[PDB]
Amino acid sequence: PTSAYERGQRYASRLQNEFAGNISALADAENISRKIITRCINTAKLPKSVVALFSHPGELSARSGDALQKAFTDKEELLKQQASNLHEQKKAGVIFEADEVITLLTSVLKTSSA
Amino acid sequence: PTSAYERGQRYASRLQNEFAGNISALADAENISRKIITRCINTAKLPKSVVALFSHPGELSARSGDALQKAFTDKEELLKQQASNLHEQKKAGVIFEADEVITLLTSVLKTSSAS
DNA sequence: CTGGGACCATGGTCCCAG
DNA sequence: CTGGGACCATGGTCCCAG
Repeated sequence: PTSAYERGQRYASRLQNEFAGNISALADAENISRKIITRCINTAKLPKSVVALFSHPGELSARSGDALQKAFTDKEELLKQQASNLHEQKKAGVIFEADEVITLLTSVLKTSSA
Repeated sequence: PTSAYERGQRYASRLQNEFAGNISALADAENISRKIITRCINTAKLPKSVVALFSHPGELSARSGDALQKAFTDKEELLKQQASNLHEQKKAGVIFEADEVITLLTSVLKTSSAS
């Protein structure tokens, strides 16, 4: 298939041009729940580097991207920085995968694992 | 004695104006190794949010402050985050001393979180 | 000039063993 | 109780290589 990120970028544009920022419209157009369009679009709002943490962009779920996007709203810098962190780690041969990535990214905001 | 952090702010200024940014010049002036000036100054670069995690700024060594600074270079936000996270642990009465603080702060950069 | 690596003695702390 | 050995991070200093 095509990753959420991809789907997201596409939706986002049709949203902006073809439908003047009206979700419902785009949703009807694509014939799919509004939520989906939301999840994908928010996923595409994620910094390139974060997507880069995954072997294939398709490994970032519409659902996790969305969750991620929201969790880091007004914290893009933080996200970016913590991302390069994880990049440097796998640059050092460390190997995490999908589910582990999104969890690592998030740990930062949590007093818990932090 | 005065804290590395403090010393750092002093060295820092003297550097910018009084010596056109020549560590060597400053060093000779203060009659001390260059490295010391370096270390303290980098310590002073740390977010006041971090110095706060310590009972007294003197608890933060020139040495560790320096290491901390180099470690979080280009990652000041991340640092600040971890800082606040820690601020809460103690907000909740939790307590750790000097050494632990620096380890916890730095921990975010290591993989031991799961390995 | 500058940062980094190698070193150094110190204050200080643990803990083992008489 | 007491001394001593094993450690420790620190402030510092040298000196090499960009």
